[PDB]
Amino acid sequence: LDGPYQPTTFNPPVDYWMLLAPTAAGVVVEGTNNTDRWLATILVEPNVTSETRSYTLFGTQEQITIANASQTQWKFIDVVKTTQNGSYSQYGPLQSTPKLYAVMKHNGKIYTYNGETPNVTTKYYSTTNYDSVNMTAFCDFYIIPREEESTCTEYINNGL
Repeated sequence: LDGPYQPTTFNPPVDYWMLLAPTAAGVVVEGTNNTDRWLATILVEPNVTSETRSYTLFGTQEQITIANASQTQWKFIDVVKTTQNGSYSQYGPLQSTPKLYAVMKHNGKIYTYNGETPNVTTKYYSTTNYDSVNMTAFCDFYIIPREEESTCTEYINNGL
């Protein structure tokens, strides 16, 4: 843990975990190149019978769909596009009980925690122009070295 860095747009380094500690549902962070690669990160509030609300994606107003089956568990949803206002696939299911998110990029593959909290699963996403992609935090986050990988995992499970 480095420090609760407020939301802002900048170039996210590598080999470092990005512990995002949001306060409520909604958008948490996003990142794209605005050329041929988009990757956003949003959170869904518990109890949701599949709804579709209108939100601003990278400045462009769009409609997103969310859902939830738990009562006190959040459901993180990661979206990705190929072109400007093109496709829109919402993947990357991650349930958090203690409320905590973390993301990282190494070896060109975005390492993010998946699955449920008590049983998270750090998967990876093959990339190419990752080094040429910017991110925009929508809340407070913390910086942590990849060396403490095991630390990040335990943090999401029942850290806070």
